[PDB]
Amino acid sequence: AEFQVTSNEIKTGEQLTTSHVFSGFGCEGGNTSPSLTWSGVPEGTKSFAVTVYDPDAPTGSGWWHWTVVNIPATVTYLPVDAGRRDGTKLPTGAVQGRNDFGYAGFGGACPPKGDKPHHYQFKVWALKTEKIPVDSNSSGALVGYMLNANKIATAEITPVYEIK
Amino acid sequence: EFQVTSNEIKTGEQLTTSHVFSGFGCEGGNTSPSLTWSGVPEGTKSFAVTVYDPDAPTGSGWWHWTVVNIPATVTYLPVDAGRRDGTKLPTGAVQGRNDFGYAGFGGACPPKGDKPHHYQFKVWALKTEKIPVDSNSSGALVGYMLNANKIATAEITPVYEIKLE
Repeated sequence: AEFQVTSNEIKTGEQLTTSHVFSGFGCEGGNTSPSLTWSGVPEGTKSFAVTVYDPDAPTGSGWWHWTVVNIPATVTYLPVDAGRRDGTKLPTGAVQGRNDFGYAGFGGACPPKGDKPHHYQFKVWALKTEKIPVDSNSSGALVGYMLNANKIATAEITPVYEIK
Repeated sequence: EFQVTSNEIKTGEQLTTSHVFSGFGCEGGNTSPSLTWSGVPEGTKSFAVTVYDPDAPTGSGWWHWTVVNIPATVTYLPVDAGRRDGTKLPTGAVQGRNDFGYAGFGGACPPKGDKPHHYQFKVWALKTEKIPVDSNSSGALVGYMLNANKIATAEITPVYEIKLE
């Protein structure tokens, strides 16, 4: 309840803008991660992580759009485009895992044309461990296994997106 | 009508050590079981095999193996066809990346003391000859393409558990 997250670019239940849409697969978006600002950090938090996941992608496993772990416990915000794949806007110490598009960084929305809106779960994790062993080869599931094993609390924002 | 059998695995039966991962504290043989399918449906132009555990505690289950572009003339995968060096893969087939991070079969490795996990070994009859998959294709990406080209599927679901005591 106390552990919360907000953004200046996205909000729960509201259609994503073009800026956070993937560039590829017929989708021609900005492919930029929205900013995230958390609050209410749980006592004893040793690191944060952010994951973005679409449960509605018709794959059998959803779709992992972004994973970033090992954000220091002293940093309580991520700026716009912190998920860029060259890593120039990551907080010092943080590392990006591999998304389902096949690269380490943020990949925006790209739902099937004509589908009902997909839910993009942006989640900030408060973790009981300073560091987990992830690199640019870590699948979304491997990251999620480790985050679930060290979770204290999670905060989420769930924008939606559909292609008219 | 589309069906699959195996000499090494069976629905609801405990996996033997041959099919348990080698890594993450698991000390198995990490070998894929054989699979033989039949009842191939009219329209089939290739086959695919996937291995998925929905009970893995990750938020997206766990992709243990993906193999696609199995020529429409083959109805069998031999034991160890999923070795990552590709030495036992049928010609033409390609393996996608599993959640362990490699292109090849990775066996079971559930948390100690957990409820038994159900490993879905599934064969797919597809309406297309080739789908663009490579060693970097994630399990979701492969899954996206198989569901879009599916004619029929058959599956076997063995289980595996590691007691703490």
